[PDB]
Amino acid sequence: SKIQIQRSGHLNLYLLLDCSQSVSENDFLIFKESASLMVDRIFSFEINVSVAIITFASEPKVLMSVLNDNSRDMTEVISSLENANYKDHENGTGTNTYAALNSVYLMMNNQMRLLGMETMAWQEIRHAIILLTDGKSNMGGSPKTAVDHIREILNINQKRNDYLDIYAIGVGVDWRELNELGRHAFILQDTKALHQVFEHMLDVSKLTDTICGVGNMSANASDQERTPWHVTIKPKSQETCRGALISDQWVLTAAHCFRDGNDHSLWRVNVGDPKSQWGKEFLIEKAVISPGFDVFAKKNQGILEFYGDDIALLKLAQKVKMSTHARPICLPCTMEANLALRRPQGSTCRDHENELLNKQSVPAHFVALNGSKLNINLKMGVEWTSCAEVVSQEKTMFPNLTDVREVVTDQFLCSGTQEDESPCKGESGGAVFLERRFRFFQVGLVSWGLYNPCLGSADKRAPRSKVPPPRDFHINLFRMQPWLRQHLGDVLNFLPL
Ligand SMILES: *[C@@H]1O[C@H](CO[C@H]2O[C@@H](C)[C@@H](O)[C@@H](O)[C@@H]2O)[C@@H](O[C@@H]2O[C@H](CO)[C@@H](O)[C@H](O[C@@H]3O[C@H](CO)[C@@H](O)[C@H](O)[C@@H]3O)[C@H]2NC(C)=O)[C@H](O)[C@H]1NC(C)=O
Ligand SMILES: *[C@@H]1O[C@H](CO)[C@@H](O[C@@H]2O[C@H](CO)[C@@H](O[C@@H]3O[C@H](CO)[C@@H](O)[C@H](O)[C@@H]3O)[C@H](O)[C@H]2NC(C)=O)[C@H](O)[C@H]1NC(C)=O
Ligand SMILES: *[C@@H]1O[C@H](CO)[C@@H](O[C@@H]2O[C@H](CO)[C@@H](O)[C@H](O)[C@H]2NC(C)=O)[C@H](O)[C@H]1NC(C)=O
Ligand SMILES: *[C@@H]1O[C@H](CO)[C@@H](O)[C@H](O)[C@H]1NC(C)=O
Ligand SMILES: *[C@@H]1O[C@H](CO)[C@@H](O)[C@H](O)[C@H]1NC(C)=O
Repeated sequence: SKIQIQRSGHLNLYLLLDCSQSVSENDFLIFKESASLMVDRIFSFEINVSVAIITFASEPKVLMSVLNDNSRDMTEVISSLENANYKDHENGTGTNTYAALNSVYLMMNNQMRLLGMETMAWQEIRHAIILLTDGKSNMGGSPKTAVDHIREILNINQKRNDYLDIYAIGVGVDWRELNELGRHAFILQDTKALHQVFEHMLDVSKLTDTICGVGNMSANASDQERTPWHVTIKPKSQETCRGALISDQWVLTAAHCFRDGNDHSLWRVNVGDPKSQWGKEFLIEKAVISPGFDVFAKKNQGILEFYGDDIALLKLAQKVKMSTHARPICLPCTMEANLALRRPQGSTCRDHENELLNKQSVPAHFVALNGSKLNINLKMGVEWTSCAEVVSQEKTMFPNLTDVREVVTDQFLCSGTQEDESPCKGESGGAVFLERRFRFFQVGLVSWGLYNPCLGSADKRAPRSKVPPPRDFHINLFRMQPWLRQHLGDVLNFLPL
């Protein structure tokens, strides 16, 4: 069961696409979309993978081979998949699943020759063959003959089952004949349905690596698995807070969470755990609260609460085991985040800001007390000012306010307009993150806001639209780089400013 995701060895992925009369032209188009995502996902784990693209009907057509160096290049693979045409199998309309699997075998036999039989370069390659089909084989003989042949050239045993996986997926179909080819057989309708199931086809537990911004993309997975960087913080307060793993023992949070003293020996960090229901709890070795933070710094000006430099770093007393439940999030302007973005090597922090925050309204997220993922729109450029200006109506926090720039600076990101969710106080410190090509990036850090949904309060989350009005400001990590560098330069490899 499952394809293995690990730094060890190599993965040869072979995507076989049905093109017979059985499959309509609209059906093959959704195979194309389903094969793209598979390629996109398998390249998002930063592992050594090669993708072969084959279409088959009466005979197989190889569009990408693992013998080609381009099979290790995401762009090239997908282009040879975008250029795939249904009419290419009009002159042969049958279903010859044997010949198509034999193609893969002829490719494996060729790759043996290239690298060497006795070589590590061959025997470390794990093989996964995915057939986007419905079954209904009608020529070429039994597909079993080819599967046996692949087993023989790969030496498959009970101690070597990890080296061969055959899947047969129906999208848009014979049930038990797919189990013949392959539970390694699935019947699916939507492409978004396959996106879910492909998540379950992958085994990541053996990726104890410190890779950032990797999560589980499917429901049926726990909230902790989808947002594995998310931690819960307890200070000397009972007042709950949130934060984010940015490495194996550093967590990024809000400074306003520790408004009772800097003695950290009474604080707890709660990390996700694969065995535990409640997660592993960690003690703190040392804290780094921004020297510039001071809630009552603007008290004499009238401003009761000022959240400038609202940022803090906690070093845990022990390393966190990287797992399906606990991984660091990608922090922008690092080499870590750079590889995640598939960027070139000469990238700067300025490049990263432009890539990630690209529109004037950017859809981001933050995680609720619930644990589930919530949606927000970061307002940039000219939209930022009209987003920020609304703070001029709050007079419970700011009585003698004339200048908005005094409380809200470009140091803050702005969200909370229209149908945005507003974070609660317990959710502050939590990460404000984006998803790009299946990877997760923290652009921000929940700090303050004009309305608290949980301040109902009793147990609920209410908005209300005659209050003047709800709006939320997060610390902008891009504006916070010299500090992050100052303290994390051993932990992360930062890029030029
Ligand atoms: C499926 O077959 C078609 C048709 O080809 C059939 O032609 C019959 C007369 C007979 O010879 C059969 O044995 C043969 O399967 C094929 O589509 C094109 O067919 C036409 C006319 O026969 C060809 O001209 C054309 O090949 C090229 O056409 C270009 C455009 O005019 C010319 O510039 C060039 O010189 C060359 O003649 C065939 N193919 C193309 C490229 O359009 C079709 O290709 C084939 N499907 C498959 C499997 O690709
Ligand atoms: C997304 O999350 C799901 C979990 O909801 C992951 O699927 C799970 O994968 C694990 C790891 O293999 C399975 O747990 C165990 O596997 C071992 C294999 O040795 C087995 O011995 C145990 O009996 C146990 O099954 C788990 O079954 C499986 N869960 C389901 C319901 O499929 C999935 O891997 C994640 N996907 C990604 C891309 O991270
Ligand atoms: C976790 O909290 C979220 C947000 O409060 C819940 O999402 C809401 O669920 C209710 C009931 O189904 C809906 O009326 C709202 O439309 C949802 N809000 C949105 C837009 O996300 C979520 O149900 C909670 N999870 C659980 C079941 O504890
Ligand atoms: C992946 O490629 C690297 C260099 O590109 C190579 O040294 C190594 O054998 C492969 N496996 C990994 C992920 O180390
Ligand atoms: C996850 O949920 C989906 C949709 O409800 C369900 O079909 C499936 O059984 C679950 N897990 C998988 C993909 O096996």
